[PDB]
Amino acid sequence: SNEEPLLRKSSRRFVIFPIQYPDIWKMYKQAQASFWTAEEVDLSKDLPHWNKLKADEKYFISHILAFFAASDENLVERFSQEVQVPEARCFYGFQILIENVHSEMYSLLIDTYIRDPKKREFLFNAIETMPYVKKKADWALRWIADRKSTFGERVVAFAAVEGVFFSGSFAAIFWLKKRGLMPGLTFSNELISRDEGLHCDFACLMFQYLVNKPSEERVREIIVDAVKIEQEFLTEALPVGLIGMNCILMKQYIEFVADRLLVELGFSKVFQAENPFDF
Amino acid sequence: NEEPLLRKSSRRFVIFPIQYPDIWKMYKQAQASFWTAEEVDLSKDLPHWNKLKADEKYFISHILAFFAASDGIVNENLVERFSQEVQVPEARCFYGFQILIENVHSEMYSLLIDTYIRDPKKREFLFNAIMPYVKKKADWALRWIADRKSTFGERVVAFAAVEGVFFSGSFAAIFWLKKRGLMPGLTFSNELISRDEGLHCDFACLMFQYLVNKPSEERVREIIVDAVKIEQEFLTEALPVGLIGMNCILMKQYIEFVADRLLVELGFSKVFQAENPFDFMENISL
Ligand SMILES: [Fe+3]
Ligand SMILES: [Fe+3]
Ligand SMILES: [Fe+3]
Repeated sequence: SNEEPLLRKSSRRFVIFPIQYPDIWKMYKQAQASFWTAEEVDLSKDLPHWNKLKADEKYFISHILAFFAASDENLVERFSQEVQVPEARCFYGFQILIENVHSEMYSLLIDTYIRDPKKREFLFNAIETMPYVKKKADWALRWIADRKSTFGERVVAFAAVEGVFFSGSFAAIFWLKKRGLMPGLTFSNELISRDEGLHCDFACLMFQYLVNKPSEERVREIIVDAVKIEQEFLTEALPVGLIGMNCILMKQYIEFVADRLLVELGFSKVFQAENPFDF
Repeated sequence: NEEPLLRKSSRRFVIFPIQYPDIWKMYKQAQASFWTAEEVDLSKDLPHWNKLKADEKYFISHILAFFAASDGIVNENLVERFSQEVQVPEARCFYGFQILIENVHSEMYSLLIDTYIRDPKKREFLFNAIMPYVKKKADWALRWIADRKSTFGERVVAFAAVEGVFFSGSFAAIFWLKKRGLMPGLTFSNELISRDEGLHCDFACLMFQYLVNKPSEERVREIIVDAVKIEQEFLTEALPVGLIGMNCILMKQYIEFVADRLLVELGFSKVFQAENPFDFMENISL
């Protein structure tokens, strides 16, 4: 415990400055710089684009949005608490605010593309009833809540949640951007994916200051495991084919993105998946 | 736990249309007052600081040391309790923005110490007072907050007390420096910070409203006055505001005037009946 700089009770500087971890602080300031609120996203032109979508297209989009809306207390409680380094706590405090902005944003999008209130709950009944939500909740137990959960495991899990889970949905929404549809959804999507990446990178940097890093095998387990989940969700459950994407290519993007994390965490690739997408 | 503020019945998937336009308004209001430390120019202060007297510098530096050591702990109370315990989405959003703001506050108090306190006369000797104020505070905050015996209702009040009152004295002390026209940076950031704490006090009072089981006005009163008592001991004994040319009797009054204003806000009766002694306390940005 005390053997860890990030957890060491002696890292809670007197107040703060002057900064001791310039790298961690730079990320905080970055976050601070990319601050934004839902209101900033213009949803004015969207409805005409929405109505130009085919029935199967509207089913896929309205569903992923709801899944986004479903996902959202790892950041709030554990890491903004266990880590003692002030620079890091400033970053987590900001990640909390932003996560809430993501939620307002998704609610806002659903609320305008789906006017009928009864349709909204017909939509969420299906959602909180599906596999991706449970298979993910269960995954969080085996790696975040369990007692044998070392701090290094949770840092890895954390980086997977931000970088591995939902990576496919961002890609799918990006895919629609190439077809030039729904400006407001696409704009908020890059804003949110940028934030997620920034969060994925932070978790990495946190991993990097670790004395007690878990085994590469243990890592590979959390990473690919979650890859499995993300993969079946977009291949089998909410087939990306529904919007004209290639079910197999998606399976490969997710794998590329996962290798990228592993290599970002210092380890070596395990899928050897090239990036299927050009965007 | 028949509390609508703590029941999971707190929304599911889609937060609109808003159920509590009440809290939501404050969240938007909070978002609208977003600011960062780098927006406060401290480049005219140092020369100002130098022209100050031994006691004024002693008073100012210590007040900042106390702000410093506190604002950053006032987050382990939000993060680990109010941001989680509460289920109403609207409130969760507000507490999230408060957490951020509180951090900007610590940055500012550090930037200020770091700019006025030349060398490590600060980390060494300045900060060995962490003084009965800091102590009686912990006790106060750990008997009405950190303890299990304490309900959620009491905590909200102990919350509004740490925000509305616990440092109301120092904000006042700095507005005094403004009256005197000293330390532009320090005084402007105090305007900004005090406006935030103000919003944060109001919020707790709004939460209290939604509570269904409010402790007894005899309990809501035991917390606030045990606060006033600590605050007053601090600014009239430990660091007499006389150091910057202020009237102690009057500062003891102002503190009381505020504590009352907090009581009325939580829908109760005054216990001092104290008038506001400082005419300069009618300002801009508040
Ligand atoms: Fe995130
Ligand atoms: Fe503060
Ligand atoms: Fe505050």
